[PDB]
Amino acid sequence: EFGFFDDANKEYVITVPRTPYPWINYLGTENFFSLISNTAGGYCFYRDARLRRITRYRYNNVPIDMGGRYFYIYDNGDFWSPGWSPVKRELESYECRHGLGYTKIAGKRNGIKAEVTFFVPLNYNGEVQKLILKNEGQDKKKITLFSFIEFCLWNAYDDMTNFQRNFSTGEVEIEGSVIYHKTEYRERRNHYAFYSVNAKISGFDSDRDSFIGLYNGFDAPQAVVNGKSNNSVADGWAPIASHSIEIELNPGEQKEYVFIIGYVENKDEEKWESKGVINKKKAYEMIEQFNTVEKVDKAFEELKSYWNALLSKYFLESHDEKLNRMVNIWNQYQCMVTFNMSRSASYFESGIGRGMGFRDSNQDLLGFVHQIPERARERLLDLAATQLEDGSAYHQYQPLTKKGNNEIGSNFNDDPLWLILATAAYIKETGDYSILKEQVPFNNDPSKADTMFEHLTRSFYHVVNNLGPHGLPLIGRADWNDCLNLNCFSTVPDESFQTTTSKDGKVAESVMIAGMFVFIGKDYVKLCEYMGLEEEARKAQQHIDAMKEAILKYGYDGEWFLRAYDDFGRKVGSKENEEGKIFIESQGFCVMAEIGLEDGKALKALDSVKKYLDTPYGLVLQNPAFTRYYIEYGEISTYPPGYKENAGIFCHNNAWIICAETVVGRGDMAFDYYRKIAPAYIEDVSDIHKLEPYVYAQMVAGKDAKRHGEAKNSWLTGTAAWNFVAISQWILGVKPDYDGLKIDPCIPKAWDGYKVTRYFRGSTYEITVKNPNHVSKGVAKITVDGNEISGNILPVFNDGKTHKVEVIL
Amino acid sequence: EFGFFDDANKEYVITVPRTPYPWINYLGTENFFSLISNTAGGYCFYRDARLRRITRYRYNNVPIDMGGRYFYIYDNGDFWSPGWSPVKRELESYECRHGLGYTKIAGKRNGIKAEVTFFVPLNYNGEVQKLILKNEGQDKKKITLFSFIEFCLWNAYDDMTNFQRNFSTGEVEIEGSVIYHKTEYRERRNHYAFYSVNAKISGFDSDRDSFIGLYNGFDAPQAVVNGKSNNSVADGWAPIASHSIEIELNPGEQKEYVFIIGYVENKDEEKWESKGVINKKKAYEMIEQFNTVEKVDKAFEELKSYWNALLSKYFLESHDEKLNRMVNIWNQYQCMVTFNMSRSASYFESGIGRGMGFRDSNQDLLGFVHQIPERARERLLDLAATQLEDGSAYHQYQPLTKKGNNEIGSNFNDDPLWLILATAAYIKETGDYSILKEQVPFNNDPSKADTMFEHLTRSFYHVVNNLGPHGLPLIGRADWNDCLNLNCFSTVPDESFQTTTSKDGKVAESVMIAGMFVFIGKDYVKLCEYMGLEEEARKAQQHIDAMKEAILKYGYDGEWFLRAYDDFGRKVGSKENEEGKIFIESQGFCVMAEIGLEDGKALKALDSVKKYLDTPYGLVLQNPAFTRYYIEYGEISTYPPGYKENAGIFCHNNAWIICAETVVGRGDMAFDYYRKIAPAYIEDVSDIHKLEPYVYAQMVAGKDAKRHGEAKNSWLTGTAAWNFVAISQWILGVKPDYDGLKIDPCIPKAWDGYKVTRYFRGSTYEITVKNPNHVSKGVAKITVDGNEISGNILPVFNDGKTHKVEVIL
Ligand SMILES: OC[C@H]1O[C@@H](O[C@H]2[C@H](O)[C@@H](O)[C@H](O)O[C@@H]2CO)[C@H](O)[C@@H](O)[C@@H]1O
Ligand SMILES: OC[C@H]1O[C@@H](O[C@H]2[C@H](O)[C@@H](O)[C@H](O)O[C@@H]2CO)[C@H](O)[C@@H](O)[C@@H]1O
Repeated sequence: EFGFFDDANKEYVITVPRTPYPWINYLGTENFFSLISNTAGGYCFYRDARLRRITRYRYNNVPIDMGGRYFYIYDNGDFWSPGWSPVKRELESYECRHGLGYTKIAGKRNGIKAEVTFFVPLNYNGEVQKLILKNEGQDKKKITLFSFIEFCLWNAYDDMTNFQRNFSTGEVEIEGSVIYHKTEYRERRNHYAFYSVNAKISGFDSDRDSFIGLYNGFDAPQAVVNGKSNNSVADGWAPIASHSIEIELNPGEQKEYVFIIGYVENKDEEKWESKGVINKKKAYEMIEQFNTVEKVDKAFEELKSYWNALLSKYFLESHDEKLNRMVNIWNQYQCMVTFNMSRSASYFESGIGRGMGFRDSNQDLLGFVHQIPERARERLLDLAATQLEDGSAYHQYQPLTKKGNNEIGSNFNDDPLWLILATAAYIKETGDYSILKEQVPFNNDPSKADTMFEHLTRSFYHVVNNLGPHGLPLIGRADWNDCLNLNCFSTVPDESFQTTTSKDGKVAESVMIAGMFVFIGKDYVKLCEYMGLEEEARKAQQHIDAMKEAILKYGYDGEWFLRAYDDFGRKVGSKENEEGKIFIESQGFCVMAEIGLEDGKALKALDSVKKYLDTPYGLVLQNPAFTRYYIEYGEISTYPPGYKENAGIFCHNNAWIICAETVVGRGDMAFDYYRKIAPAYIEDVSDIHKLEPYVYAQMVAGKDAKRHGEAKNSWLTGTAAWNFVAISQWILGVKPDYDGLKIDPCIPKAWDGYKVTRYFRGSTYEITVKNPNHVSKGVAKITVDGNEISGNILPVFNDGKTHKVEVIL
Repeated sequence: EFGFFDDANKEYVITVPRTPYPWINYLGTENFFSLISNTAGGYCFYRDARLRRITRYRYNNVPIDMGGRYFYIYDNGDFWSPGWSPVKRELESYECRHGLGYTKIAGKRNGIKAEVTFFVPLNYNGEVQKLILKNEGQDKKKITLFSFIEFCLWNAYDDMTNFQRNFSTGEVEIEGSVIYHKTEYRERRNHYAFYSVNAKISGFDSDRDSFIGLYNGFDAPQAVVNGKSNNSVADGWAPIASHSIEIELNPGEQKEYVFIIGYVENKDEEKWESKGVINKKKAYEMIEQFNTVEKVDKAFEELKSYWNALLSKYFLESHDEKLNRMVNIWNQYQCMVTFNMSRSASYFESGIGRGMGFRDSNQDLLGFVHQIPERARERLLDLAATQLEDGSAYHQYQPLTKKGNNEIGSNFNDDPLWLILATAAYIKETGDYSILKEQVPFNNDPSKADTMFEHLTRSFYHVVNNLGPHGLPLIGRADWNDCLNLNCFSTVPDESFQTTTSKDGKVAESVMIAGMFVFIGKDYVKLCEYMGLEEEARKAQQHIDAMKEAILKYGYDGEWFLRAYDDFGRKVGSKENEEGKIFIESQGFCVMAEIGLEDGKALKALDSVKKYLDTPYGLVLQNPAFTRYYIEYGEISTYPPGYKENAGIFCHNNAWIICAETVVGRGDMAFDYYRKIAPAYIEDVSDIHKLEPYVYAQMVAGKDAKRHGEAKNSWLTGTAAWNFVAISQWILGVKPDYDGLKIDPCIPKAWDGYKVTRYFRGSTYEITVKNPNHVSKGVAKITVDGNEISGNILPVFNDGKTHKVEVIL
């Protein structure tokens, strides 16, 4: 391990700066966003990492994670950094606390302690850094403090490619203790950035080559080495911001400073104070907002209250402290962060993309719908507005413009069903059926607008109408697995596997889409019945039954469910195949659809999953891994064995196996699968996992990889939402439902019980589950407010009170 | 100064490594290309810096220029680099010789000297590095040598943006002393790279985090610090190549090693030696090709002979050694390099672009036509094949695919005339009129193909058919000045100034295009007369005369020539304007067209140019500089004053001013303009110039900038070609022409004379010019082989002999 969980403060405490990888945190809630590592590396942006990046950051750098908010303490020739980077001189003590929306970093050297709190306050377009300098020695000290950030030229791709122009465009202004970055403000941009401190400065620097030196690195800037600022004014090349303050500290005396990285937008008419001088009124207001430590503390407390209110809708009390900290703090926090950040910027996503997946946007809603219902409803309507008339969807949704990517296009045939699933989840959470009657346009065209229920109908009948030779849905470009491309057949290195199609797409089928169709058609039929359309519900049920028969006749291999048929009409995921005899997605979604429950097919498939796909670090996508390129399969075989979609552990689809295990009533298996990938349970092998031990990652190397157990692409994935749904609804049995809160746990037998406090439709339910006879599944009795009820659906109160619920299995 | 010229060896010798900016050189002639700095930084690629990059390089890095071919000498705990980078430990001696297609770097520390010669041999797909280690001390030594390169993932944009996939794709093999990089070779790619040394190694490394360490930089890799290789095999993340050799050196003993960075392409049926093992036959042949120092020396001598033959067609003997070294070595070398490299990769061009300008290829042809006439003919035909049917051209030409960029498009209305100018230059150089009768397609469509002369006709009549209200040519998106956008009117950031047009383009005219039309229509009329089309020649002359009258009536401001009219119909470049009262382009091209020679208008315009645009470092584009954004002008006013097109020194049009000065017979002024920007004449202010003192740069900061005199965007520009044409043809007076070689010098009066040896149409002319009366212009007598001739056109011999020519002014 490299740290520990602090549950009372809801923090992760990193105690050594050399983590196996830089472990990061996110700051900001609405528009200003910051990525900050445990050594204070990273960068910030305003609403768009691609088009409004404020500070410069280099991905895949040597050394890693160089560039950030760098403070230099200069003490009589010696100099060091509180985060131990970039200087990397040994510290008496180091600590990084990653909290909810904030990060604290403390470092000590030669009797001088520096503590910095970084956070983005609510309704504020800036990152606030509170710095405490304390003299813990026995002698009076004279030191110099240096701040440093490196600006980006607002357009990351242009900033890293277009030097022939942009080496001559960088412009700054320096006034008082504020350095303003105003590149291209003179022509078309109405926005600028600033770096300020709330104290009189001894000097400044705004030219990178003056502060650092051409042949020096971040670890030893020449101005810091010499102990004084050069007072350089930037002119092209690389604009930066640096203050220098000369401080005398008596023994036991401390001083406090507030540094602000701020973003300002001006109206085109109010752009100039005079000729060539930017208007600084908004920056003055922003800086005065946080010119004392007391105001910063008030904002910090308000952010704490905001996050506490966000996390308070689902509270678990069990005997397992790791489970408690996953359910109560970190899973919900990651779900909220994933809603705030989409898939834009991480230490693996470089921030140059244009949007996120349509299916990913729908799937995250299942995770965060219980925390932000109104924003979830707005997001659902926005996603539905981009749908095409035929019921298909744009593969990439852009939340910034609320539009679909026309360049990427459509023909990912699983995408429409996710909209129905997310809408059903929203309705079951809130009970708000009115969303079905909203007027939603098609293709963002107000002229052709219909009800939201009509959008769901088109989504259902897009699958109904695009059936293949066996009656299973046509896969198209791909399904949930974006690397299963059965219509590509690509031989040329530079073409995309997802948008290049050399086949008509009339043969290749997906049984994973078939399982999704059967699973989500129940919700569609229920919504048909709510709308008063009995014939429509009957016809939809007929189609669902036909799909179920098709899955039984052509989608089962004998001991597990098949994966697909290719353009040749050959089975994918069959025991007759040499490699890839069994995939994981079809098993999970077919068992979740209750197919094979009575004849033992589902149990056989789950036993096969355990036999062939199980590892100590999770379940691999398919077995055996592909050891060569398969032109008929697409991108999946292009990876080396055990990585990404070629038999890696995709923790996103492990949650479906967890749910399916709850379906057959095996709670021990479900919780054992849950524990293998939950961050709090692998904190003890953090060195093997190598990524953050407090958030889910997308991918863990499988048993065929030499790095078996190592993670990639952390912090930004649909794993958090689906795993929270699996643990909180399927295992713990607190399930939203159309008529109310359903209680149906499936837990390990040895558990004596637990309790969950759930806020649901305007009321609080304190549900205590007991297991006197140690079973896994089956409710014997439910009592509400002292009175026995019938069934497993709790009454809806909507009275703002607390109701005691007592459950005996 | 940071070095000196070595004329006998044709090298520039850099003597201090802390040079004001990394000074680079190019290696390779046909397909394999290398950029190498004076500290051995840079990278290689195969024909395409964008899609076939072999080694990784980080632009705009901190510290600058980190990453390259890094050799580490480990001596009993100490370690250092012969290029002084990346280790940056002080050396007893350092030297870098930049030659023609090769670079030598020598470094000495603690009695150990390391000398490395880098070059790409002819007809070889690899970079060869010959390393000599010498013990110059008095004691026997035991050392370890480490090599290091960092691989790229073949697609630089993908390599720097797509970590979510490509952190799991990196693959290598290690066999003997060769490390093979084969990422995606198991897949659609049929090419791989290798790093070899011709000796048994003590160890290797192929994983970056094992050789270097996650938190270490290039300056102190952990394997080098420990003095031992880790023998790591890469698996995803960052593949690298490193050998380690343990060497014992007696006093006075030296060892020799050959390192090769090689590129191999295999046939799809011969990709594998066995399952999972790449076929290494071509790599074995390539490595055996240079496994001894003698073979490397033979290849080095062959490269030297090739480069000597390339520069031998124009040889100057004057009293000025700086002029001699510019004309004989460095200008011609830069012209050939610019033909080989287009505008793809420099230390300012990041290698991500798709091609070069159509006008830029045409203009470079003028520079290199005397060195490679056959390749110039092929390039001319390739450029003409992309022309549209109406005579317009695609703005960006892509020499790799020999096609125009359809996304960028057309409507740059000066582009077609450059094709006529380049074709006329080729015909004047070679006398080969047959190129006019070649069948050339339109829009790369063989069905619609016509003669090359028909292409020139369409180019000529595009201007005739796109005249404006005053009879001057419509400017369209832009003319030669790509930042003068009079139809854009953009208020929104992140949209191209060159391809966004909010006006119909029926008002704005360009005086510069009018001057080009008059200047190049003479050549078009001559070519019309060659084909026997008398009526066509008469009609073309009528159009030229009409353009001349239009320029005289509407293009002259009273003291100088106007620049343009905008979409409002207002004068651009007029004394009535508050800023930008005079531009430089119109003066040069109108005087070159001989428009105001008799009435004193041309002399008046040149005097105005001297009065308003002249600086000690060159001539600025326009005066006064724009101090605010002008929406009606486009990108030109978006720069800060004195940079790029906003009153920077564009050395490209200084050559046109030099030619115009020769036209009015003022040789002192022309040579004074030539000297201000010629690299050999500013080597003494190298610290101010800051870029390479042996090649031209695109841009020097103007008198309105605080960095007045500083250069940007070196090594890749049309400045070299036009300046060589200005010095060698207009000042020295050796001008190719129809019917032969014309002698018409315009030189400073104080010169006594000079001599030029010129290879022209199969014969050599040794031309001695004498100035007994000390005039600037005017030929009194010409004698060939002892017999006085009439006129100033030399006879064509085509006999492979040398002919003595005496010219008396
Ligand atoms: O396959 C599951 C997951 O794939 C995501 O697409 C990735 C893919 O994982 C990767 O192999 C490929 O190289 O890049 C794409 C991104 O374009 C997809 O974004 C998810 O929606 C999907 O669940
Ligand atoms: O203007 C002369 C020169 O311009 C080149 O275009 C550059 C331009 O200099 C720069 O200001 C702008 O930002 O980028 C473009 C490149 O797209 C052009 O390439 C040359 O042909 C032209 O001679």
